[PDB]
Amino acid sequence: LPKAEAKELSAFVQSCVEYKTNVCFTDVAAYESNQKGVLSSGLAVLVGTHKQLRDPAVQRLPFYNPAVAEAIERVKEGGTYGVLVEGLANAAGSKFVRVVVGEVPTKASRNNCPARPDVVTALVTAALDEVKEPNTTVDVFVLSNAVLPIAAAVARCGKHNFSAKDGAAAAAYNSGKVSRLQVVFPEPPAIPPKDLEAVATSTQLCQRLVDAPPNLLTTATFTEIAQGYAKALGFDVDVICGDDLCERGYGGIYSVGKAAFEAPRLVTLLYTPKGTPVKKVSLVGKGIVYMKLMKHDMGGAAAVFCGFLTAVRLQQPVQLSCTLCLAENAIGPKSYRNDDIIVMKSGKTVEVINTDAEGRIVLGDGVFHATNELSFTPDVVIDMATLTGAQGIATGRHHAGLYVNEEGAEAAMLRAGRESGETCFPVLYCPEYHEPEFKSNHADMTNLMERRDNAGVSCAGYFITTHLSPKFTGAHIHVDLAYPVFNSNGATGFGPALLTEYFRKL
Amino acid sequence: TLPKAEAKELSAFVQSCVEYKTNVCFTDVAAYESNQKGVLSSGLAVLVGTHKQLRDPAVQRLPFYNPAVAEAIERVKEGGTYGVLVEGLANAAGSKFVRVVVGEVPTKASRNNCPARPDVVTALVTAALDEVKEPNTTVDVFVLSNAVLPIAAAVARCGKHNFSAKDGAAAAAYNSGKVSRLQVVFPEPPAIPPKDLEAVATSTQLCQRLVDAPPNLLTTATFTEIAQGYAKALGFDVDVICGDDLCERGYGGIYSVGKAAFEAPRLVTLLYTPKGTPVKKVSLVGKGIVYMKLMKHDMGGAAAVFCGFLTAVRLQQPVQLSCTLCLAENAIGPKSYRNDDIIVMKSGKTVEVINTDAEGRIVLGDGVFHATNELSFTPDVVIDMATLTGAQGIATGRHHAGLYVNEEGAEAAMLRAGRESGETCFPVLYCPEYHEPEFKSNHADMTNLMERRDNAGVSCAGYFITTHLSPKFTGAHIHVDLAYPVFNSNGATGFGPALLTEYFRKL
Amino acid sequence: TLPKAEAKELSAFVQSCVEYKTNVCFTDVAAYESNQKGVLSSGLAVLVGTHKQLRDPAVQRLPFYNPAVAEAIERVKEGGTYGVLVEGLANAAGSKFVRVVVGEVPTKASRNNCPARPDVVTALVTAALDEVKEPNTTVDVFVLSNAVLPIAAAVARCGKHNFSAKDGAAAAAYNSGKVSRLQVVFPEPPAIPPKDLEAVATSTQLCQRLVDAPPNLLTTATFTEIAQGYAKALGFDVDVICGDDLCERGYGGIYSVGKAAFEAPRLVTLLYTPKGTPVKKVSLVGKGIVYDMKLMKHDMGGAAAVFCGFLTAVRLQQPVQLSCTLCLAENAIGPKSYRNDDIIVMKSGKTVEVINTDAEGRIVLGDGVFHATNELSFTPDVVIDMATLTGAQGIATGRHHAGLYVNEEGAEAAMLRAGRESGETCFPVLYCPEYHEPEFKSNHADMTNLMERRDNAGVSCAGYFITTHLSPKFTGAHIHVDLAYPVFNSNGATGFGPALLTEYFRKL
Amino acid sequence: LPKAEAKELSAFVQSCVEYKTNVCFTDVAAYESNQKGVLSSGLAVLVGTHKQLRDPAVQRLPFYNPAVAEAIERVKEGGTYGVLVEGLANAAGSKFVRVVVGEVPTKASRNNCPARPDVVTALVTAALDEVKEPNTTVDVFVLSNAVLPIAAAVARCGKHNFSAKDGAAAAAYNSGKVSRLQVVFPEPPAIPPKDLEAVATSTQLCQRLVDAPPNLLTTATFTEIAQGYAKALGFDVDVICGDDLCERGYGGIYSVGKAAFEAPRLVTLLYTPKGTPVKKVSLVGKGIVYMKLMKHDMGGAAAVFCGFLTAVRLQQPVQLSCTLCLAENAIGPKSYRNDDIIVMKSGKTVEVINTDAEGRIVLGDGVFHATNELSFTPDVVIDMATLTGAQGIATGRHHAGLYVNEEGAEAAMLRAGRESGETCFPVLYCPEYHEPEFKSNHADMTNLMERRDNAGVSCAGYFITTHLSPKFTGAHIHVDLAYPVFNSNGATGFGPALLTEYFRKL
Repeated sequence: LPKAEAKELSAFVQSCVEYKTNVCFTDVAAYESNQKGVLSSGLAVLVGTHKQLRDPAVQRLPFYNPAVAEAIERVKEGGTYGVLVEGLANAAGSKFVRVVVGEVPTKASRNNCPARPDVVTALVTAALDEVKEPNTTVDVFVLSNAVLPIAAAVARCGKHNFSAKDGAAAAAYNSGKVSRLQVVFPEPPAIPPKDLEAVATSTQLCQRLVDAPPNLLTTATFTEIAQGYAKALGFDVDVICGDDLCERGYGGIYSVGKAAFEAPRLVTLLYTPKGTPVKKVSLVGKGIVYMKLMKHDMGGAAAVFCGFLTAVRLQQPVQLSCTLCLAENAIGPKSYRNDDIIVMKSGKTVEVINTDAEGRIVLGDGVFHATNELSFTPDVVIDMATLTGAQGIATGRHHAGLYVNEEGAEAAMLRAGRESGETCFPVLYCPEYHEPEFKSNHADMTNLMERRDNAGVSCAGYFITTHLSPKFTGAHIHVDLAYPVFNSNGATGFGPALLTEYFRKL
Repeated sequence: TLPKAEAKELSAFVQSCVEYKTNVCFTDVAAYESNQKGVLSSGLAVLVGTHKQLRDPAVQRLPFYNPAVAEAIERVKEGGTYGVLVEGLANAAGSKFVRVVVGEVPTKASRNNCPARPDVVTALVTAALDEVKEPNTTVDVFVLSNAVLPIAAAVARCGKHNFSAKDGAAAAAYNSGKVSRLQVVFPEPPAIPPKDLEAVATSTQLCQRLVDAPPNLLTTATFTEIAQGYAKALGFDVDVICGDDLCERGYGGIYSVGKAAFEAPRLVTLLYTPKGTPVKKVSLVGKGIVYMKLMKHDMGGAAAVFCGFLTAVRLQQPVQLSCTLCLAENAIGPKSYRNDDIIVMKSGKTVEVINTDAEGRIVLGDGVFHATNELSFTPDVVIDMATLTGAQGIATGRHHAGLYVNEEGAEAAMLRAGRESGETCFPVLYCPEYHEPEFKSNHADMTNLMERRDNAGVSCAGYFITTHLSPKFTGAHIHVDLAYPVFNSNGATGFGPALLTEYFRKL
Repeated sequence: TLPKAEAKELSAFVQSCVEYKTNVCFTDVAAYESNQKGVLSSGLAVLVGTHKQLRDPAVQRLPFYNPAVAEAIERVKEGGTYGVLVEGLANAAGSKFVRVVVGEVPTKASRNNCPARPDVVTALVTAALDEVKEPNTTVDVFVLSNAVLPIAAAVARCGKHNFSAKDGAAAAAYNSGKVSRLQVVFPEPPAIPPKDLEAVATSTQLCQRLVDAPPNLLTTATFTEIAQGYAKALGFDVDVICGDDLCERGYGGIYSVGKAAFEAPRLVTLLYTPKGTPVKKVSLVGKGIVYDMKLMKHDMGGAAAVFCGFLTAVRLQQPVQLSCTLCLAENAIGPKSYRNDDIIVMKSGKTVEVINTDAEGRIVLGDGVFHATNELSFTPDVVIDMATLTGAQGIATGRHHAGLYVNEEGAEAAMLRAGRESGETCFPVLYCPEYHEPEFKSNHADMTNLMERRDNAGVSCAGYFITTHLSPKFTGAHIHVDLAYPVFNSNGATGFGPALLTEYFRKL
Repeated sequence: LPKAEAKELSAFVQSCVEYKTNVCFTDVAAYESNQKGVLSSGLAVLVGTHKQLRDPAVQRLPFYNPAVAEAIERVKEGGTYGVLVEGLANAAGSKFVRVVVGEVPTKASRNNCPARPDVVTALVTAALDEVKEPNTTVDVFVLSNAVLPIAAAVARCGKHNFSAKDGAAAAAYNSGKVSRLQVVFPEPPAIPPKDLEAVATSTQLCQRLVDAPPNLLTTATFTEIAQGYAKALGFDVDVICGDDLCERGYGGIYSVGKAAFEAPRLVTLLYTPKGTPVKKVSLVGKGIVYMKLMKHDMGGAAAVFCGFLTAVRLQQPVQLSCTLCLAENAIGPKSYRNDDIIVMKSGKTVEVINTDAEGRIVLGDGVFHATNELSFTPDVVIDMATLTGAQGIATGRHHAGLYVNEEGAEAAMLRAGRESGETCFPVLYCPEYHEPEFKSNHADMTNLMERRDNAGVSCAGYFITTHLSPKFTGAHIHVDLAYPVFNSNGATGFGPALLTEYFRKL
């Protein structure tokens, strides 16, 4: 409401709408041709496996010398090792060039991405810590040709584009500490550079949205951001807002977000490709403003949003909806209480046993909307949410939990996680055992399982499935990504690339 | 050591376990018409099947059928029971009336469940038996499913338990006098012979008995004596590494955990070699600790492997087997293992004891090293079973044991066995590269407890155990966390043995 | 629009505070013999001193002395009281008996304590006053110590509190009718004049009133009105930055904390410039939060302390140039409220990641100290911030000693000296910024508002947080006073703080 | 009791009794003279302040070259920066020498050591993480002349001498991962090298004792260790053991340790210097075997023990006793309970309100013993213990809390902390306010304060003072070092060097 808050929020919106990646992509031969051996700056990174680093091709790289060779002997698996090279030609004027070597492990379980982009990210992040002038371009030579996972890994790495440090609040929270990164693959990448940029951009935008505090990213600013992208890329945007949610029967999302300063919203984005589509897919994302899980609770909405943008920018031949379930879970006079009975959009009634379990209610309305109210009926519904603490206990910090009603779709999403690096793992799909945990005396169901130690991740997924439209007969993929959205440095931008890869193999 | 009255009681308990015979027998409709000539075994009869099965024309031809039973079939609810009286129906007891209880089994079954839904079968029969006046009757249980293994275990599990301390049963070696003899009547002669199904049911019930038993009756000593009793009776080998020998021979894990207790810790290994050439060499390792209300059923894993072993011997399955019971009493005392102890495990690796609550995995570490390094053979497959983590319930729930497995193939096979047997399982994340860092220790090779509890808890405990496998072992390792599936609100379920029996069948 | 009845009540409460006059006066034995000619003020008299002081020949010469009083002196316990009746002793109330209560003060006093032990003095007089008959009486309190400032504050603190809502006092603007007038009688004419000691005692008791008062009476609005009332009455300046102006003018800390409340947050700055050339330029900053374990009851302690210390300075015309900035905000649960994970742009320009909304006090103070050190007509030589800030304070320095986090040995020593002299004792906590700073690492903001590890000098770290928001224009001594526990005891507020400041100002 | 446990314990005892430091000390000129410019190995460390690193003297060091200069520019404050130097002469046969530069801050509060040995330790630790082979000697060039604090700082740093990793349990838990470190000061050190070695040795032994788990360091093995040092250095040792404690009236330590497998012990060591002593000092140390504080609970006993050893080895002119209060706090049939009333050795009775507060009881007997039962009466009593969680809340992780009955002794111990780097800070000394917290209905006192938020560190100190002998009229210094004894790598060996420096300035 105050003039100063509004100026700040508009500026934040614009920063998101206009966000451009700091990463570019090329290959060794094209690099020799365009830069003619002259390093982009006083810092260069070389990243690969023990074996890859020893390949004869490496000796032919423009920064190679006997010190770099020694760096390769001395570096530890999963570690870095830096050397100075005197009088190596570079576009900055630097008497020395720093070359940081990083060794990626080859060890990778059957549930992991063989290229180990998790370590790639860590290695580059460590290398960039030795940067003191930030307005430079750092050449990152990677010896893997797994272009999609490497792109997302590098996009994720280092200092984040969202920052409030050292006066950055006056610059719309755009960090001035980020380095431009030029990724140099060995071979011309199987996915074109402009496309990889789009992927990286989405990873970073997703990261931005999740890193952003709730006083900047609100249900209102998120909506404005979506609208900005809709006008810029020419897709459709529908907004069902505040008291319209109540009037139109969306009792779940309405009751959850009803007491807040900013009104709850169901924001649906529509993309129809030029051709005949390979699949019709609906994305549903949870975005709550309220355990330091709460910091990253936009993860799901941000993920589906950014996955959607990538699909539009790459013109993927998938017909897509993206429904953002946006609500501010506020303590107030008009707020939903324990013991409220809600009439969901699906027509089913929900006894609110516990107000802490709001996410699934909001998602219930979301998935019903996606499966019942759009101009098409999807073949696949993917819901993504930072939903349960149980997720971490079950599948851990690197693997999102999958609750899926069909072996085939589950396998495909697992495959995509392994290819993209945004790994997943299944949780028990057994509705006959989940259902009884929601018995209610007076409503069709409760919102919270009676016993917390009876497949917690699965049960939350089950709840959501009860609100799918009868008109939907396809594959439903529930993605609990409570933990994979973040690490000790903040948001990871997990989700979008998983989706992009999933879409590619339809 | 012990008072004369305690020792008499413990011997009698040992004998009750060693001599335990199942209350269940198995036949089929045609054999039943032949042997009983339409006369019911008693004043109660149970009919159990799916909505469709119950409506099959064969059902009308059953000896207890009448228009009231037909009405029962119309009125019964899915997953429920409905009982009717039939006047003057011939029966070997009594009995002016016969009670016929109809139970409807659902057909709904997810891809991770057993299609026959033996979970409901158990519940239905349990409910029906609640209307029994007199015990020491035989109740005919007519089942319409031909899934004989899962039904056998399901009926074995059901109803009143053979272990009891109620109404003076303590003076009868804790053998319940409230159990009914049950005669299961399949539609067709069973694909697995009756004597074999009895063996399976017996193991389910013995396992149940061992887990139901309180820790003042089932001790590291009485469990060992029970194993020895079975060894003498069925002719298999038994090795016992006991107390201070554990320390001298380098088993620092199990030694330090159980060292302060009244009864000494023990590593009890059983050996079975079949007559022929074996299809596989398998080693079973089971955790058996005496210490929220998970602790009541903390013998679940040791009991499971023990009873699975017994079934293999009784059925003469063509598998070469070891069964190592890791038995220790986790006691508070003067000589006890503390927080911050560093233990030298049998594997040679050192373990920093961050938390004494996480003892189960240490004990198992010694167990799996023993099995993979110290026996007359090297196993192709190691299966460890334990009631290990609360996380298991959160992850896979109350009906599915969590599987941490190092090989897709073995995992798929054990899942298949769970689905066939009814003792269902589900996988947890196998990703050692991410589990390992959770056990970083300043001074030892590893800690015994993960730094962060919310990073795949079931998996990490499994990982810990794998670090103690012998380098000689290059096969499939299956870790089974069955903390919750071993029990329900009625006590022990006897989960585990039948899973193993079915897994062994399809090797 | 509050209801008509609430507004009447609140105006009356404001007036009670603005017009508050102490119940204590001060004289000496010789001036007493001269004015009262041996006639006791009333049917109760108190005699308070050390084991040795009580036995001094001067004592026998006091007008209430008799052999029963002597026997009281023998029988009384250290730290205890012992009362005797004296029949027919002359007194102005026309009472058949006079009650004489003797109290023995210990001489034991550690190097970190006030040697006069005013803590016990307070307790002794409190006990004595429990035997009071009539409520309109003056009770002569004969003290055998000449430590006038600490004794003045000790007596001001003692007994029944001027704030009361018992027995219909709500209809009398919460002015207790159970308080006795107290006449303190020193052995020698006091080194500080009586009219000055009255001003001290008044500030102690006003501070006590402000802290005792519940949050439905003392609000950000009524506290501001009270300050304004004192400004019109004593002729000092008052600046008020209020509500949405706080946001517009960049005070993001105090604005975000108090933003969802019924009553708007306020930064209230008072200005006093003495007639002469000042010995020091000092800025006081005080935290005053209303929440919307039982530390919360007394959470105005810091704002009240600095406010009352300021008033004493104006009334005594101390030669110090003073600002007093009250950081007033209601921490309310609501639709428009600041959340966990918010990033705030402080007035200092530094950004703060709100890890925990419970740690609001330091944020509000951050804006306060920046305002004081950057936005005023002068730049202070010394900044003193006072707050009921951490539970850690009690664990570290205890119930009687406020924790000092100070950037300069000299200023610390002086404030300690003032505590020991005034009786409002302090003790230092670790000053080590190089070790405090890493506890506030934030991924996205300049700092968090809460230390990563609670067991790494908790009182110090909160102090450190506050220092990060000092203006670069400031190069002087900063004294952070964590008084979470010394502001109260089992009877309510203690009025701790003002007298400490007054004594600190005296020795500049 | 088993043969294998006893073999292991004897070997552990021996490892402690015979422990020799891995650190040696010299200076630049003596180094040029002995090594003639040839580095000790393939790794060299240079550590100093921003200003010190830029001094002209630095360019004259044998490893200097333009890459090292560039390292000096690029390094961050509190950080390290490593470069390879090709073909620099070194005694190992190494084609390259790694030179790691570390920048020490000059920022230091009035309560800190100006040389910032805390950062020195961290810098050297980081540098040694790049060591290829162990059993090399690493030259550590320091630009500070604060020899005592640098000595302890380097002693503390890197991989610890106690280890159970990778088969070290079969080598009496002597790590094989440690490097020999040669510290090279600019000027010949004001304290001789052999003396600095004794200091470093004590720091590391103390570290060893505290790192050691309770199944290795027991009341019995610690006693055997003390006895081993007594035979070797020729000082006296008195042991009051088990049921003798009860018979001789030590009811505190007896009742605490009475139920354990190993008997409680009061172990007193006696050292009398050749001359007339400058002071008579009694050390008392708490050593309990029993939430992540419990790991390092020998800290106090280990500290006084090792401080004592340094005094004997340096022949400091101080008459010393060192009383180790050793007890195993066990759950058992014969154990001390809540609500027990104990008759302390001092004659005062203690109501055991809470068994968790055992440390102070044990110390009460210790200080009475020291002040009443020895051949001399001390002028100063110093008790050291890992006593309260409150300590961390009050004075933090780097500063031990001092509860002292005399301004002069307090100031001197603070001065020693600042000089030695083993920093301290005072807690409130106010007995008139501590005493009432211990009111007991039936005993002279309770063992635990009624209110936990009334100067917790101070109150525990007060309790201990009540058991001082009336014969004693000197300075009492209580040192609560619950937190400074450890960091994320284990024990710090905090305490001994503080004492040594304190003794130097008497």
